[PDB]
This record gives sequence, C-alpha cells and structure tokens, in this order.
Amino acid sequence: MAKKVRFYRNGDRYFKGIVYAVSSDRFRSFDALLADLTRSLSDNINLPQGVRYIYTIDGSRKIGSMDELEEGESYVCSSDNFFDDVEYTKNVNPNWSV
Repeated sequence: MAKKVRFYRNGDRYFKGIVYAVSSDRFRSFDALLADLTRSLSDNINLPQGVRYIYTIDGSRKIGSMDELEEGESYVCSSDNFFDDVEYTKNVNPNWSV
C-alpha cells in the first residue's frame, strides 16, 4: 500500500507542498524517489543540486528509506545537509489529507 505524503522544498516559503503516493512497487529504490522529486521540485535557487536528502517537516529526522515515510506526514526535500528552518506549513490546510 502506498503512503500519501506531502513534500516541501528546503528554504521555499512560497511552495504549498506536492502530494506523493510512495511505495516500493512504483519507486524501485530510494534513489528513484529522489530522482522523481528532483523532477517535480525543480527550482535552481532552492534545489540547486536537485533533491538529495529528505527530512521530516521540522528537520529533526533524516529519512533514508521509503519505509520510514508515514501516511499523512509532511517532509522537506533538500540539495544538501543544511535544513532551512522556515515555516513550511504556514497557511497550508492542516487537513489537506482529509
């Protein structure tokens, strides 16, 4: 079963998040998910090196596998090891998944 999650772009206060359905049957590896997020989140300023790392919404945890993603949660995609502490979910409907 795919997990429905919401991805945001490191450092971008104006992006409202992209909803993904994530499972190993569609993404053959974690690298394939990273590649597809590089495609959809394409932004030369905030993602200069594409999507190389995924963090929880608050930056507390680095996600290393699709198994670590959880239904209904939000995550931040980054080109590097620096998580930019901005209010990603400001003014986004907390019930976007309802």
